[PDB]
Amino acid sequence: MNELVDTTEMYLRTIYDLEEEGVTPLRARIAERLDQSGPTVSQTVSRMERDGLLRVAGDRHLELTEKGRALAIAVMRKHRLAERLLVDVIGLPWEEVHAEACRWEHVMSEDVERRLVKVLNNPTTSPFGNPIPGLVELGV
Ligand SMILES: [Zn+2]
Ligand SMILES: [Zn+2]
Repeated sequence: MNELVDTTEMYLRTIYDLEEEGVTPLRARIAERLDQSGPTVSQTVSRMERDGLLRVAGDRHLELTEKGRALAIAVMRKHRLAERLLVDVIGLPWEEVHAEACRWEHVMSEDVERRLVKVLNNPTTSPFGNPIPGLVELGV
């Protein structure tokens, strides 16, 4: 746990970020970013390779497989959906929201999200400008 309440989803997510930052998904990054040691991140990656979420191409840079980009895009939609909820509705301070949504993202349901895509006034960008991926594939 530890706010990284779901490693599998965190790894996948962090790559969505590295790609969104316009940077290279180097294991050095995911290890530092998540406070995991290299020997374990590769342990996790190989594991996630054996699960069909990622693929280690020539670049050696971990790549999101259709399943990985799938379980990555949704967690980012949940993440961002909660960010709106916390700011717009709950009113948590704008700077505390991220670390909050960073957790709730692993526990929010598609059923809840839809209610949010509805109840919430603007499900286009999360508070920090970021786009809300998956909307179409959510069912809204
Ligand atoms: Zn955030
Ligand atoms: Zn998280």
